Amino acid sequence: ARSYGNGVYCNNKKCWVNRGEATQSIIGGMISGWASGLAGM
Repeated sequence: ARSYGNGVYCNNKKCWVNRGEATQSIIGGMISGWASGLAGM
């Protein structure tokens, strides 16, 4: 269990790694999800 920010100890069932890095990443992890959400019905 943690609470250093918005996650750290994963979301709940999933498990993300390096938010900022991934975010700032060209690939865009977070974004990919946003688009995945909208596109994902």
